[PDB]
Amino acid sequence: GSLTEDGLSYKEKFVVRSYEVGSNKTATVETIANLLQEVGCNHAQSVGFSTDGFATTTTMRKLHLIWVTARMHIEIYKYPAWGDVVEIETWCQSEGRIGTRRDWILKDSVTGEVTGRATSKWVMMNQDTRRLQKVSDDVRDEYLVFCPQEPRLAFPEENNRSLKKIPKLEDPAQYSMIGLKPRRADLDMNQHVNNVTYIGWVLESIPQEIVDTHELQVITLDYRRECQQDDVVDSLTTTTSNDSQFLHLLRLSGDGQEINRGTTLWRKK
Amino acid sequence: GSLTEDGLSYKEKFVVRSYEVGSNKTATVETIANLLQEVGCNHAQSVGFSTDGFATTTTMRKLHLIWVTARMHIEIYKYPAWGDVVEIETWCQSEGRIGTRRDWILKDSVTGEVTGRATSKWVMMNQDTRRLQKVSDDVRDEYLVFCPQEPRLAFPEENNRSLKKIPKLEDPAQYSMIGLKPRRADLDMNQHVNNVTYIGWVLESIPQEIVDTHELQVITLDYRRECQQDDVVDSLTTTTSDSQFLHLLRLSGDGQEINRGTTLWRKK
Ligand SMILES: NNC(=O)c1ccc(O)cc1
Ligand SMILES: NNC(=O)c1ccc(O)cc1
Repeated sequence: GSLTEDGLSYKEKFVVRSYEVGSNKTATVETIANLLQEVGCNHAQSVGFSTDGFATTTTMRKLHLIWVTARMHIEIYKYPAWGDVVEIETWCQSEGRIGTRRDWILKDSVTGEVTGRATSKWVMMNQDTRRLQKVSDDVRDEYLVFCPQEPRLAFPEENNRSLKKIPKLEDPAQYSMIGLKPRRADLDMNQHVNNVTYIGWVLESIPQEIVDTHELQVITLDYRRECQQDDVVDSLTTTTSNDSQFLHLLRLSGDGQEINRGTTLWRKK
Repeated sequence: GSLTEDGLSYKEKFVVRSYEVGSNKTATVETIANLLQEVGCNHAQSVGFSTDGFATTTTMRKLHLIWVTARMHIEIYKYPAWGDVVEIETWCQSEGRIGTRRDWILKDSVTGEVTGRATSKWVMMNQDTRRLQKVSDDVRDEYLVFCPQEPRLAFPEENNRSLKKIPKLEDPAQYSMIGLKPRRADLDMNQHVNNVTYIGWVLESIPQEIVDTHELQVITLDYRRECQQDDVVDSLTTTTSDSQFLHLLRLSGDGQEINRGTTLWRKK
């Protein structure tokens, strides 16, 4: 992997592995989401960030502040086949005092064709109290030197699906998968549930018949609260619609506290 | 990745990823087991095998015969850190009419030092009936051309750990993790539970205090029956001692055994 010529974006190639693919011998959306996370990490390391925290500046480490994902939005036109090389380009942008955005473009390394794109919204939070906060001028100044100054968006369109508000699924859900719990492989290097695990859990309540006859085109996921290593989750799904659309909700099995909400768009194969 | 000069083994380098590491920022044993599986696949592809079955020769495809893992044995001296390059060499050997063996050697690409080793036993099974009855004659001649003729073993020592019989854990277990179920990410390209998932499930019943203060050195796992996509598994563990443990995975309902194993851990 490497920073581009101007040092404002980062590119990395990956060979799709045998265990990374589903029934059609192409990479799963969870494999894609792990690769986006990996290229994000390699970009932060290349521009000087420490191994103590992801994209945490010197002032953030001094204040015990971290970046946390608020939303992930991925659109795939073609999933790379087993053995294929996919090239991913990533970059960051400041969004005033709201937080930061990380965008990605996925390409077929042989044809140069764009096969997918993704965007994510990150908010600042105190690591100890879990209280969200706006980005201070000192922090904004320390990371602006690594971001393009003019806007560069993966999703430019005037009213695009990446910024649409997601409603809360009402009981009863059409489909559900109950009692989902993380194992040690679902945790990251800090013993927190990996953000990609939540995508897998959302998709668990999609019926097998949709999975077998449709291709997942778009997934938008809002992150509200964390699943702890000892928590149990229920995944709920209701059809909202050639194309199939679904509304999703992940909540704690006991009290029913929301942890995530999302939408998926699928097209017939 | 590439076949070596003689074409009797295969080597491949991997850069350890951020999501592949645990709390000490080194690769998990499940990441290692996935890499062993990946280098095994790339080796089979490089010597001419097709994409519809792992190491299935022409006669095997005609008879609906597949290779299935009977046992996996892994020993790690040092887990590679996040960002490090690990080089893995793999090769296969025929074991008469019993089945086949696949061995691996893991090395630090910078120092050339051996950091781990693994060995696995594979048996033939009819894919439709699930009957183990495995033969040799035509099949053994079709794959012998890709194996070293003289024995080459990752675990040479006579009466070593990789070939030791594992007893069945007796109730009550000291520790347990109940109601484990696979999700779609646990399945392979054929909608079967990935062999590495079983390693994760075995390790789930090891207490967090052992995981936090010890390093996993050795794991030996016997595969007896598969967990289906709609099955539920209970993971049981009892200390038999360095710390040593005896393991059992069984279906949550009837208690049918799916796996048995042992782990050896050293204090950090
Ligand atoms: N592209 N589809 C996928 O990767 C997918 C992943 C997990 C599911 O439970 C369903 C679908
Ligand atoms: N080296 N340790 C490991 O990779 C490990 C993996 C999963 C566990 O539940 C416990 C330990």
